[PDB]
Amino acid sequence: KSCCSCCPVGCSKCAQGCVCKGAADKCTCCA
Ligand SMILES: [Cd+2]
Ligand SMILES: [Cd+2]
Ligand SMILES: [Cd+2]
Ligand SMILES: [Cd+2]
Repeated sequence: KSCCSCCPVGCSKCAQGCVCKGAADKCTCCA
């Protein structure tokens, strides 16, 4: 496993440190 339930586990911005403020349903930062 990695950090979020909104992104697919293997992301390009969340790879070493998390950027998301909502965290467990939907985000406006990884589009
Ligand atoms: Cd996320
Ligand atoms: Cd992400
Ligand atoms: Cd994350
Ligand atoms: Cd995000």
